[PDB]
Amino acid sequence: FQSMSVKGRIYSILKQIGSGGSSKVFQVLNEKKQIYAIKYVNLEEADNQTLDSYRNEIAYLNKLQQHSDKIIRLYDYEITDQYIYMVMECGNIDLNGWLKKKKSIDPWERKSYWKNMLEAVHTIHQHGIVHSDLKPANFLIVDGMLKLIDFGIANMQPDQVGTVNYMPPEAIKDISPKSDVWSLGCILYYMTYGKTPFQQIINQISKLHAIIDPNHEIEFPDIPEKDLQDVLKCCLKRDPKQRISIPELLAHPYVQIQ
Ligand SMILES: Cn1cc(-c2ccc(Nc3ccc(C#N)c(NC4CCCCC4)n3)cc2OCC#N)cn1
Repeated sequence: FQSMSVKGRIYSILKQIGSGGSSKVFQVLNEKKQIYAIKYVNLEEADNQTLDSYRNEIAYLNKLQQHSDKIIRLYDYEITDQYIYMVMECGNIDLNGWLKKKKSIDPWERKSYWKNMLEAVHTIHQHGIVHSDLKPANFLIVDGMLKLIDFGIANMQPDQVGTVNYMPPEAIKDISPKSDVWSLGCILYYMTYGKTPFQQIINQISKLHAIIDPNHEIEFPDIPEKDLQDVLKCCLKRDPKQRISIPELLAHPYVQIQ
């Protein structure tokens, strides 16, 4: 319940949304009694490369404000040699929290979320950015609308730390815009089938080996949504060159037909 100031404006802390090493996201309230999210970054122990990775993500979030409504709103920020405070839109819940909370998701809710994820990821691709690490936790639900929280440029946990379930097969070998297609593909597979394509594999060394194994058939069960099975099968292709692009996903019958 301790107060804080961002560019001369007062924000009293209400709760703590998440934590990241050297970082903390809090639910706050300003003097006009509106509700915001404030990301606090502790810069004290951080190198010049880390610092520049943080300054790079801020600038992109600041720029990509204008280009898409599928990117988290950044209202203001205070930057010192000591800390970063970023005043963002609060939203309802992250996509991981929502998917973990409810058992089954509505087929319509799924298309809307998909359209939103493609639009978000497309905007960063349009600027030279590949997130390279997409998980439902990177997306925020803001009044039925999914928004991309970050660009995986800056070096979190709600209080998926280093997940492999949404990892592309080229990342296990090692990154191109096609990597984000694999990751988005896994999120959809989770929204369609209730688990990631390789979720069932208890071991991480056995899971890592499965993603890169082409003779390890990924199942694609029969569902009423025929177009959806095709989106899934098109995204989860091991060769990046044989995997569908975002411009092509945005003109797929799934996202476009009533
Ligand atoms: C029941 N429940 C609600 C949440 C939640 C989760 C996230 C947010 N909003 C934001 C707004 C900005 C950021 C940033 N940066 C962020 N990050 C979190 C960090 C922890 C992992 C999920 C994303 N979350 C708001 C959230 O609730 C509304 C508020 N305050 C999680 N569980």
